Amino acid sequence: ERDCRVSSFRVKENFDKARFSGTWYAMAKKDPEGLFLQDNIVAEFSVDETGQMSATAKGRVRLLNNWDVCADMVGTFTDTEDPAKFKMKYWGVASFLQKGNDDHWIVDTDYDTYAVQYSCRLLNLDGTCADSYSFVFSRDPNGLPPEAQKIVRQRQEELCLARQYRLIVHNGYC
Ligand SMILES: CCCCCCCCCCCCCCCC(=O)O
Ligand SMILES: [Cl-]
Ligand SMILES: [Cl-]
Repeated sequence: ERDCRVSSFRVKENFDKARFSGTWYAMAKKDPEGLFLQDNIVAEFSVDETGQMSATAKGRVRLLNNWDVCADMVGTFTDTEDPAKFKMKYWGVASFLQKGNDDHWIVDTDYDTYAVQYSCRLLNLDGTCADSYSFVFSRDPNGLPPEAQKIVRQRQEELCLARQYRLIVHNGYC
């Protein structure tokens, strides 16, 4: 019944980059293929006088054969016609860390409590996403209040991802 075409997904109306700046703690993640960020994921968003949004991120990533490593990542956001949809160029402060360019959608936020992010890296031929990821962010590292949690669950369902998240632990690894 529900529409899982990426083109149907609502995003944050009149998204305000300035209000979004600051520290966001990842509480949950839906992983893409070949997942990168594992846990202890903390993002820091900024916007400059030109209105350009950028971010940094720390988090544990586990390179294969079980090598752990606290990644330090950088992202810069190119605006689109939709104020809540961006193109995010990202790289690590170390050369060997994953780089690339992903869609970055702010699906919903209230700026001071929760945020829901979404990226479709590759569409299916029917307009659904073949390879997606999504972060749920909290301003408080101890988690969302119940009212925000319930709003987020609804947004998760609207993205057709509600069954596919895992919790992100924070234990001072970094
Ligand atoms: C989407 C991260 C929130 C914004 C922080 C941008 C800092 C660069 C982010 C690198 C994350 C790109 C990899 C996400 C997919 C994954 O972790 O498996
Ligand atoms: Cl609930
Ligand atoms: Cl579920």
